[PDB]
Formats: sequence, structure tokens, C-alpha cells
Amino acid sequence: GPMDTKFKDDLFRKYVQFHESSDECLRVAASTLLSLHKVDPFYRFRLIQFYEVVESSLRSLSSSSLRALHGAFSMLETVGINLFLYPWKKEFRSIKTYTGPFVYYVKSTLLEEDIRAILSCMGYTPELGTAYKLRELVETLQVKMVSFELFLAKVECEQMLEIHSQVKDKGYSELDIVSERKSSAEDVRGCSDALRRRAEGRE
Repeated sequence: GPMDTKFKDDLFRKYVQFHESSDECLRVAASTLLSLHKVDPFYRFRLIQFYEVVESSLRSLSSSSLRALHGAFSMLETVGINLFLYPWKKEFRSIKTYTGPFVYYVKSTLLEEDIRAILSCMGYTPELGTAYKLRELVETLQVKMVSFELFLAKVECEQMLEIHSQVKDKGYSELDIVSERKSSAEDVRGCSDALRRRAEGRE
């Protein structure tokens, strides 16, 4: 079914409040939201094409993994947080992407067009494919919303890492885990149980 709006709205408000004032308590809530009431996987995200970006990364970028994706989404989340907290600062109206840790964590892991799409939701557009800049007036609510989905994305990577750990002896790839998680609305233990049973031949 649909995502729980009340739970999501409450979590969003607490996420913004937290940053305006460790996010582990927020991550526990996010982990609950991502499986709550058997929300369909295709309703977990509305601004990022999460499972498509993940599968593109795992298939196309050889250094990647769910761990690497966690790091890329975390770095992009921090870009968003800085922008909605400090939109007047030159260092966040123009961001550093062609050199520095952004190369190692994001360019290594997400396709260029997915970087561009995610950054566009924050109002960043590039020049010559780089030099991302906020060229129109900031829309902090939109920045907050995509930052929040990058937070959910990093947590969802944590969920899929956990699914894999619970069925780690059966020879599955991370791509196999992603396909179960996007196909089934079960929680983490449900997904791992299904993967185990399938590997055992029990359907």
C-alpha cells in the first residue's frame, strides 16, 4: 500500500528539527517507515529513483557496493543539509564536485546523470557538466525534502545490507538482495526468510 503519511510527516519534521538544532534514533524510525504496513517498494521514494540508481551503480561502476552507495547517498545528504541550513553561504551556493572527496565517494559510485538528477532536485545545475551552482532563488522546502529522501536512501542501503547479512551463506549477490527488496513489501526478516527458503528450494 501507500507510505504512511502521518509517520513520514512526523519523521520529516523531526529530521529537519534535528539538523536545525547522532541520527541513529532517526535511522531507527526510518527503518520502521521503510517497511511499515507493507508499503510497496515503489512508494518508498518520490524524488529519487532509488532502486534504479542502485542497480545502475552495482551493474556499471565496478568499485561500487551497497556500502559504497551508502557513502554516496550520505555525502549528497550532507550537501542538501548544508544548503537548507546555510543557503546564503557562497560555499553552498557553489559546491565542490570535480576535486576532493566528492570524486572518491560520489563520482565513483553514481552515474553522472543520476548525480545531476539528484542535485537538480536541490536547485543545483551544472556548467560544462561541473561547477554545480544554485542559480535561482533557493527553495529550502524542496531541498529539505530531497535531503530527507537521501537520508531514507542511506537507511534503505542499511536495510539491504542487513537482509544480506541474514542470508549471507547462500551465495546471493547484492543485486539479488536489491531485487528481493524492490519486489517484495516484506520487512527485513521477511525478505531474508524468503531468500533463504528460495535457496533451500522451498519456494
